This record gives sequence, structure tokens and C-alpha cells, in this order.
Amino acid sequence: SFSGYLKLTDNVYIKNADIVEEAKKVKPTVVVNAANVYLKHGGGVAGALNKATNNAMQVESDDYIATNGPLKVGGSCVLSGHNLAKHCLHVVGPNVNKGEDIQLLKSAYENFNQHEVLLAPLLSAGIFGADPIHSLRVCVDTVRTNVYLAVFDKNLYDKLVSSFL
Repeated sequence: SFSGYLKLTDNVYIKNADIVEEAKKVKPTVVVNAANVYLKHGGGVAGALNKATNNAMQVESDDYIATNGPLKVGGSCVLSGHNLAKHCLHVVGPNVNKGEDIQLLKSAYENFNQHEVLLAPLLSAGIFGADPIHSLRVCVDTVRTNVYLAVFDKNLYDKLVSSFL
């Protein structure tokens, strides 16, 4: 199970780790993907998770979109976790580089509450353009289930821990 995490609150844990490597090690019930509404897993966490599945995540996602259409910003869907996890919860945080409403970040984190425990990245961080310090604050103030946050960037991990209120 999860090891080497720093406890931030009753239910939020954080580690400087590559979420793909964490998923391969732990094989959690749920790994969260930082998805976009089209489930096009090109870059960031999504590109890395998809590449670790040998593109099986993308093939499955294209079938999901063909059947259901795009997700909403703030929404999610549960798909297979492939070799990484039992399930992948694809969650769409607002992409600030697309001018999406940052208030939808709370709605995005609410999807985590449908799962008792999750391995996840900070939503809307990285290439999604939001402030990761703000994303962590929204996470802690929204998610009530057990969330194990993997932050890839060491300098960002250090800044997140040292600034955590």
C-alpha cells in the first residue's frame, strides 16, 4: 500500500513522486487522471498515464467519447485502470490556459468523494495553468475521502509542503 507520504490533514496525504511509478507500485483501486473533456491524453499526467498503459487508456477513452460525448469541465468518468490500477477516474479540472472558470476546480475535486481512497495528482496544476498552492487548498477543503497526492516536481512539492496552512 501507500508509503512515504506526508500527512497534511485527516484524509489528505502528499508525496514527491511520479504518479505512474506510484500507480505501478501500489496498484491502487483508483488512480485519478488529469483529463480534458475529450479524454485526449496527450501530455502532462494524462500523457504519462496513457503511455504507461501502452495507449490502451486512449483506445478505451476514444470508445467512451464515441458513445457518450465529451465530459463537462468539473466532471469525471470511471474507466479501467489497465496495468496501473483497478480503475482510472478521469477528472476534468478547469484549464486556465483555455480561460476556463477556476471555480470549477471545487466541482472537479468533488468527484473524488465517490471513492474511498485514491491516488491522484493536483487538479488543474501543471499544463492546466492553475496555481498548485490554490489547487491543494481546494483539495483539502473539498475532498473528504482518503487522497494520496503525487507531486512530480520536487521544487513544487517542497513549496506546497512549506506553504501549507
